[PDB]
Amino acid sequence: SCEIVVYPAQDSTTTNIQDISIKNYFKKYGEISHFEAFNDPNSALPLHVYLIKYANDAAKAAFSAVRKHESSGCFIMGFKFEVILNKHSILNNIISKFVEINVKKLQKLQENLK
Repeated sequence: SCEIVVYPAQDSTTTNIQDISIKNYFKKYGEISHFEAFNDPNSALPLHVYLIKYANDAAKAAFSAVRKHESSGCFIMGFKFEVILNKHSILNNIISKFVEINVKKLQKLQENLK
């Protein structure tokens, strides 16, 4: 009831926000037992998708994390992320996702070579 997954609010992104910045921001909720940032295995780009596991109110950290923000959504260096509970495997699901965003950017560079 306890890990959080953060990933970009909008399919394409330009940032080079770095882990630290994100980890901190989430620190404001809970002592962070564990924090992972994820890369596309295929191209190595950062995906800007993190698994943060908290701390009980590990769980309440977690949920507030998901929750504090829908007033405005969650911004971190004025870059907008989504944050959700890592329940039912969505972590790998968000990763997969973004791999395929990149597979698709790659697919359209590929015809750029036409």
